[PDB]
Amino acid sequence: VPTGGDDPTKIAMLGLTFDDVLLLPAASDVLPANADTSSQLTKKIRLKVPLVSSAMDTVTEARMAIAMARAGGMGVLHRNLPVAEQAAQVETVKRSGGLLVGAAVGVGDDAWERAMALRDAGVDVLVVDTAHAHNRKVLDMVHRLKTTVGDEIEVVGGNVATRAAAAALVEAGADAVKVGVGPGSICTTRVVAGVGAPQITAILEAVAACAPHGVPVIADGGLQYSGDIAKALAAGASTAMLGSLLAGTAESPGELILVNGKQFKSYRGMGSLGAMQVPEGIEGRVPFRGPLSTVIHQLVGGLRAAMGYTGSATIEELQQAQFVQITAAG
Amino acid sequence: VPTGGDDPTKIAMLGLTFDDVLLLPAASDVLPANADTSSQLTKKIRLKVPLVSSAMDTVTEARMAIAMARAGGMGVLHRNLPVAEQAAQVETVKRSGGLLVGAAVGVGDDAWERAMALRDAGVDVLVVDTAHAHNRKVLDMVHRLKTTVGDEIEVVGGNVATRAAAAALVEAGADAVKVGVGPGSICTTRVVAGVGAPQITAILEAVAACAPHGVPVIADGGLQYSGDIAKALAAGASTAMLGSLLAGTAESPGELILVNGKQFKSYRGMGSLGAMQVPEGIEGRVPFRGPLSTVIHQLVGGLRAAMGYTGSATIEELQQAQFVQITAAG
Amino acid sequence: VPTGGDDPTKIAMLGLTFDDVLLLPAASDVLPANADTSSQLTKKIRLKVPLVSSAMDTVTEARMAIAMARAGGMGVLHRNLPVAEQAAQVETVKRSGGLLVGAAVGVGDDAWERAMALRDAGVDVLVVDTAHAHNRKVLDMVHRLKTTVGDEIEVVGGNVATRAAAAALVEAGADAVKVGVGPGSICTTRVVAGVGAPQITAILEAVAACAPHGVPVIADGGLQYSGDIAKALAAGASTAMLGSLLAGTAESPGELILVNGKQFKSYRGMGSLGAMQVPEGIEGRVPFRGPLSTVIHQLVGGLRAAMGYTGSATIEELQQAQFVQITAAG
Amino acid sequence: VPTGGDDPTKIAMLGLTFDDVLLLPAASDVLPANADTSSQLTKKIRLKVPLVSSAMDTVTEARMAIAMARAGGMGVLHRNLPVAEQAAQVETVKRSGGLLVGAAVGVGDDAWERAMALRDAGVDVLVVDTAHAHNRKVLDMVHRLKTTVGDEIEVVGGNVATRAAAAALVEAGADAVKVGVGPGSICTTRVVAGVGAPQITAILEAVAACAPHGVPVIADGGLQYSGDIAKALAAGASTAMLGSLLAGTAESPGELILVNGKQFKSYRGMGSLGAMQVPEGIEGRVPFRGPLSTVIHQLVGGLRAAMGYTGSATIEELQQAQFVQITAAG
Ligand SMILES: O=c1[nH]cnc2c1ncn2[C@@H]1O[C@H](COP(=O)(O)O)[C@@H](O)[C@H]1O
Ligand SMILES: O=c1[nH]cnc2c1ncn2[C@@H]1O[C@H](COP(=O)(O)O)[C@@H](O)[C@H]1O
Ligand SMILES: O=c1[nH]cnc2c1ncn2[C@@H]1O[C@H](COP(=O)(O)O)[C@@H](O)[C@H]1O
Ligand SMILES: O=c1[nH]cnc2c1ncn2[C@@H]1O[C@H](COP(=O)(O)O)[C@@H](O)[C@H]1O
Ligand SMILES: Cc1n[nH]c(C)c1S(=O)(=O)Nc1ccc2c[nH]nc2c1
Ligand SMILES: Cc1n[nH]c(C)c1S(=O)(=O)Nc1ccc2c[nH]nc2c1
Ligand SMILES: Cc1n[nH]c(C)c1S(=O)(=O)Nc1ccc2c[nH]nc2c1
Ligand SMILES: Cc1n[nH]c(C)c1S(=O)(=O)Nc1ccc2c[nH]nc2c1
Repeated sequence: VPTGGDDPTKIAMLGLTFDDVLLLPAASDVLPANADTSSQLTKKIRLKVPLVSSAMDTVTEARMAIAMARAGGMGVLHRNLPVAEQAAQVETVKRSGGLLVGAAVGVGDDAWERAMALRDAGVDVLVVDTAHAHNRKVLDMVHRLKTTVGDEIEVVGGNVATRAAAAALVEAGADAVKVGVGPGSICTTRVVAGVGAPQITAILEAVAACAPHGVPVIADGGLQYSGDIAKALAAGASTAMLGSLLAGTAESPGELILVNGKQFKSYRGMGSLGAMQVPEGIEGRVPFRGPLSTVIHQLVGGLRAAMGYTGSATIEELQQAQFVQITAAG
Repeated sequence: VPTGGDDPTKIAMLGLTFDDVLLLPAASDVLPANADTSSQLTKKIRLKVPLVSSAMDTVTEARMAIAMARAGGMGVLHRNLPVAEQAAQVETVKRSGGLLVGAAVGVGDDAWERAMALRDAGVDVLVVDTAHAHNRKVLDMVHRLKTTVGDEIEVVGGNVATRAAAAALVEAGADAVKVGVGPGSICTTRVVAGVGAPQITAILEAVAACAPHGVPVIADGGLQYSGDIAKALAAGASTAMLGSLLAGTAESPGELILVNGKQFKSYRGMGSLGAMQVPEGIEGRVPFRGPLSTVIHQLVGGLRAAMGYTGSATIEELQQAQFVQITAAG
Repeated sequence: VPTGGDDPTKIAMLGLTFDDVLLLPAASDVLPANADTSSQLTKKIRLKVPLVSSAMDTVTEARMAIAMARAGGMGVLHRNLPVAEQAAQVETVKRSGGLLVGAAVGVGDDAWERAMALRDAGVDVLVVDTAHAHNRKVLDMVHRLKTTVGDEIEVVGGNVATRAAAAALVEAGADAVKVGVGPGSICTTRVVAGVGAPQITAILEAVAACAPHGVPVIADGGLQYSGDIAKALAAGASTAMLGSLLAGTAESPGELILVNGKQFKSYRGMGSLGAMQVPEGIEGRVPFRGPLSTVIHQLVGGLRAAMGYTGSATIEELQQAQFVQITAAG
Repeated sequence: VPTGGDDPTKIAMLGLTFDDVLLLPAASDVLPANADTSSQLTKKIRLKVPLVSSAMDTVTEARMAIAMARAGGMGVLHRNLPVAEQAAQVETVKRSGGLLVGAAVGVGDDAWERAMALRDAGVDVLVVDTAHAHNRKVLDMVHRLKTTVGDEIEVVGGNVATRAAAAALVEAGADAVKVGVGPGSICTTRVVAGVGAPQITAILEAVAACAPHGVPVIADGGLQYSGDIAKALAAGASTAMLGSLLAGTAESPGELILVNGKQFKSYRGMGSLGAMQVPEGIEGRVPFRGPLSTVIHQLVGGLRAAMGYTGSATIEELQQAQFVQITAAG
C-alpha cells in the first residue's frame, strides 16, 4: 500500500469537495429562463425551487420560513427553544397562507413530545436533526414517526456521509436523507473530532443508496456559491440546505452589526458554546445581504445558468451531468 | 469508484490549466530571433503573430484593432454598441490601410442585421460570440453565415470546452473554433454556474476534434504570462485571444485611473453588471502597461524563447512539443 | 517511472499527514460519554487517557508530570538538566501519591548513570530519547536496559518513521515504540536535513511492525488539534505524545510573556540553540491556554466525539476505523 | 487520456521539485561528524565539500572563489565582464595558494578567445554556460574545448533538464553535466517562456544518462535550504551549485543595502535587464548573511545530519537513499 501499512481499505476512498470539480458543458437546447427548477424535497413533496433553509437559530424562524416558502422553497424551523414556541412558529407560518413548513426535532427525552406538538400545529415535514444518523436511537425515531404520523407528515433523517448510513435511513422509512458530516462553514467537527467526508463524494455515495429506492437526498452544508448548488444537484442531490448563504439576509433572526464601517449579522453553529448555553461549532458573522428574495433570485439564476450550460431541462436531467476534476491551480 | 458512486464516467476527466504544466526543452537548432511566429487564425487567414485581442468594450475598438493588425495580429471589435457604430469602426480600421479586422456578433434578434452591416463595411472575420456554442441556434448561425458570406468572410464560432462541442462547430462549417468556458480573468461562470473546463485540457480536447479537419483552434481566456501563450499553442491551439494582458495598454478603450499613487485602467467582463447596463463577469482594474506595441514585443519575445528551448522552427512544430505536469510546489 | 529515472523504488511511498485524512463515520451504538478512552502506553502499562507530555524543558517538569498523571495520562521528564535534579523531580512526583511517571535518557556517556539514578528514584518508564533510533548504539541501550531493569521498569525507544526501524526496536526488547521523525511544530529536521516522514504514513508503517508483536506505538509530534489525536490512534497508535498543545498551560515550565496585549509562553525545540546552550529546532511561543486539566478535558472530549462518530467503544476499536483522503480543497 | 487528447505522451512525466519529497531515514552506523562529504565535481576533480558558487555577478568574483576553495568547494567566476578582467580574477585566486577555480564561458563570438585567456591564466575548470545546452553550437563548443585543452582543464556543460540532453553532452565529451532549466530563485524562464522541469525529476533523468558513463551531475538552481542539498545529492547529483544561498554573504560582490532597518544585498539574474545592460531573470535582494565560512558550515552541517539519518558514510552512499513523496499538507 503506497500510503502505508498492508491494508488497502484503511484509506477507503478519495474524497472530493465542491471546489475539486466543475460541471462540464454539454449539448443544450435549454435556455436558462426556460429551465424547470422544481425538485423533490421528499418522496411526496416537490418544491418550485430546490432550496431549504437550515434549522439554525441564526437562520430560520417564522419570518424566514414564510419568505422561503413564498420564494418556492421551504424553511426548517430550529429547535433551540421551548416546544410551545416552536409549535407557535409553525402556526404563524400557517397564518400566512397555504405555505409548506418543516421543523427540527432531536432524539432526546423531549423529542417525541416536541414532534407531536409540531404535528398538532400542522407541520408538513419533520426533520430528525442529528450530527450522525447511523445509530439505532436515530433510526428508531425515524421509523416510529413514519409509522405514527407518516400518512400526514414527511419524515427526513440525517445527517449521513456514507452509503451504509444512507441505506440504514432508507430501511428505517425515511422520506428523504440529509447529507453532510463536517462540511458546514461554522462547523468544527473535522478539527475537534477529526471526522468528516468531503461533500461531493458524500453525496455520490448517499445517492447510490437512496436513488435506487426513490428517496431524495438533501445536500446540507458547505455551499458557498450558487455554482455549488448546481454541483450538489449534479452529484445527485435533489435539494440543497443553506445556512451561511441565508444567515445575512433581512429575514434571518438577529440584528445588524456594524464593524469597521461594514454591516454584518451573527451566524453561529448550533453546537457552538453560545447556542448550547466540547463545542463542535463556532460563533461568527457574515456580511449583510439584504432581502431573502434577492439572494434566492441570484442563487436560482446561477442554477438556471448551469442548466443552460449542461443542457438540463429539469433537475432530474441535471442529476445526470458530468464533472471534470480540477487541481489546486484550479 | 475511488471518488464515490458506482459510475466511473461521472467524473469524466482530470482537467489541467496553464499553471499545471511546463514545456519540456528539446533538441534545438532554433534561435529565438530566427523562429517563424506566423500561424493560422482561420482556415484561410494566416497572421504574422498568433495573437488576437478580445471582443470586449475595455479591450478592442478601432484604435486597438489598428494597432493589433499593424503588430501582425488582429483585433475583434466588441458588439456592445449600436450596429451602425460597430460598422463604422470597421470602416475606420480600413481607412488605415490594408489591415485585417474581425468583429463579434451574437445570435439574438439583431445579430443577422449586425453581421450584414459588418459585411458591407468590409470585415474580414465574423466571430459568433457566445458563452456556449454547443446549441442549435449558435450552430445554425455559423452555418448560415458560412453559406451566405463564407466566400468573402471567415466565420469563427465559440466558445467551447469539449471535444463534442468542437466537432459540432466543425460540422456546422466553422473556419476556426474558439476555446474557453470559464477561464477568463474577469469571469465568474465557474463560481456562479459551477461550470467550466481547465484550459489546457479544453484545448487538447478541442484540437482532437478540430485538427483532423484542418480547423484552427483559438485559445481564449486565462492567459496571464507570455509563457501561457507558448503553452496554449503547444497544447495545439493556433492562436491565442487576450483580454487582461491587453486591457491596460494605451490603445484600449478607457481612461487612466489613479489609485494609491499607481496607474490603472478599467477592465470588465461583458457579462458584468456594468457592461450589461445574474452577472457572469466582474468589473475591476489592471495595471497600466503603456503602448500596445511594447506589450506585444514582450509577449512575442517569450513565445520566441519557448520556440528556441523546444526546437520549434514554426508554430506547427511548437504544436508538437511535450509537457511535464507539475505539483502545487511547482 | 513517471516521476523520473528508471527505478520505481527511488520514491518509495506517498506520505500522508494528519491534514490529508479524515475519519469516516460508521454505524455506532457508542455515546461519547460512555466510550472507554483507556489504552496501553507500554506492554504492561495502561493509561486512563491515551496522552503523554513531551520530554521538553518548556513542557514537562514535576508540576506537569503530576498534573498529567492526575488527569489519567503521564508526563515524561526532560533530560536537559543534571542527573541529580532529574532524579529529584521523579521523587517529587512520587511525593504526590501513587502517580506514574516517565523520564528521558540519551545514549551518551552519562546516559547509563542517568538511567540508574532514575531507577533508584522510582521511575516507572524510561524513554530512550533520540531523533533516530535505527542505530546500534540506541538499540543496544534499549536492550541493556530491558535486560537490567526491565522487570521493574518499562523501556520505550524512539524515534522512528519506518517499518524496519520499528521492527529493530521490537527485536531489541522495546516495551513501546515512539514514532515521529520531522513532524514536530518546532522541528526543523525536514528543512535542515531534508529528512522526514509524514506522520499518518509513519504510524501505519510502524504499527505494521509493532502490532503483530503486541508492542504499542506512541505517536509523537505534529498533533495540532484534538481531532489529530483521534486520527493518530485510528492509524494504529495506542497513545499520543504532545508538546505544542501542552506548552501553553499553567503547569508547563516558564513564565507568562505579554506581546501586543496577548499572553504567551515560550516553547522551544530541545535541538534549538537555546536548549543546547547546527540546530534542528527553533525557539518560539504559543498562546497561553490556562490550566492543564481544562486542555486535557477538551482534547479528550474531541477524542470521545470521534469514538461516538466511528462506533468505537474502546481505543482498540478506534484503531480499526477507516479514513478518507482529502485534497487541498479539503 | 484522462488529462485530454488521445496521446499519452503529450504530458510526458510528472515533475517533482525539492518540496515534493523528503529523505527517508534508514539503518545507520554513521555519526554526522564522521561522514565523508567529499564528492566528484568532474570526472577528475574531487571536492572536500560538494558545493560550488554560481557564475553570477552578484555571487562569484575572486573573493568568493578564494573563500569557496578554502572552504573545500569551488567558485565559478562569472563572465559578465571583459575577458582581460576575468582572466585577472583567475590569476588573483591563484595568488592565494593552490586553490581550485572555475570560470564561465558562453558560445558567442568571443567565447573561444575568452576560454583561451582563462586557460593561460591557469583555470582548472571551464563551464560552458548556457540556458539550454541541447544545441549543436553548445555541444560543439564543449567538444572542441575537450579536444583542445581537455588534458589540463575539466570542461563542464549545461544547462539541461532532460535525459536526452544530458546524453548529448556526455557524447560531446563533457566532464560534468549541469542540471537546471527554470528552477533558479531569480529565474523567470518558466513564466516568460513557459519552459522548465521540476528539479528532482530533472536530476533523476540527467543522472540516468550520466551515471552509466561515469559523468557527475551538478544540481544548479532552486536550492533554498541545507536539506535541499541533501535531496539533490540523494537524487543522484554529485555537487550542488548555489546562487541565492551565497549572494547575501560578505564575500559576494556588492554592498550592504539598508531597508526598513534590515540588511540586504542585491541579487540578480544574469538574464535580468540590469545584468544585460526580453529578460528571463529579475533583480532583487536577499538578507545579509555574514561570512561565507559560517554559511557553508551550516549547509554542510545539514548535509552531515542527512547522512547520519540515512546511514550514508559517503556521498556515493547518499546517492542511493530513498524518498517519500509528500502532499501540499506537507
Ligand atoms: O455547530 C455546528 N457544528 C457542525 N455543523 C453544524 C452546526 N450547526 C449547524 N450545522 C450544520 O451546518 C449546516 C449549514 O452549513 P453552511 O450552509 O455551510 O453554513 C447546517 O444545515 C447543519 O447541517
Ligand atoms: O463577463 C464575462 N464572463 C465570463 N467570460 C468573459 C466575460 N467577458 C469576456 N469573457 C471572456 O474572457 C476572455 C478574456 O479573458 P482574459 O484574457 O483571461 O482576461 C474573453 O476573450 C471572453 O472569452
Ligand atoms: O528541537 C527539536 N527538533 C525536532 N523535533 C523535536 C525537537 N524537540 C522536540 N522534538 C520532538 O517534537 C515533539 C513535540 O512536537 P509537537 O507536539 O508538534 O510540538 C516532541 O515530543 C519531540 O519528539
Ligand atoms: O537570469 C537568469 N534567469 C534564469 N536562471 C538564471 C539567471 N541567472 C542565473 N541563473 C541560474 O540560477 C542559478 C542560481 O539559482 P538559485 O541558487 O536558486 O538562486 C544559477 O546558477 C543559474 O543556473
Ligand atoms: C455536535 C452535534 N451533535 N448533534 C447535533 C445536532 C450537533 S450540532 O448542534 O452541532 N448540529 C450539527 C448538524 C449537522 C452536522 C454535521 N456535522 N456536524 C454537525 C452538527
Ligand atoms: C454570460 C454570457 N453568455 N453569453 C455571453 C456572450 C456571455 S458574456 O458576456 O459574459 N461573455 C462570455 C464569453 C466567453 C465565455 C466563456 N465562459 N463564459 C463566457 C462569457
Ligand atoms: C536533533 C536531535 N538529535 N537527537 C535529539 C534528541 C535531537 S532533539 O533535541 O532535537 N530532539 C528530537 C526529538 C525527536 C525528533 C524527531 N525528529 N527530530 C527530532 C529531534
Ligand atoms: C536567458 C539565458 N540564455 N542564456 C543564458 C546564459 C541566459 S541567463 O543569463 O539568464 N542564465 C541562465 C542560466 C541557467 C538557466 C536555466 N534556466 N534559465 C537559465 C538562465
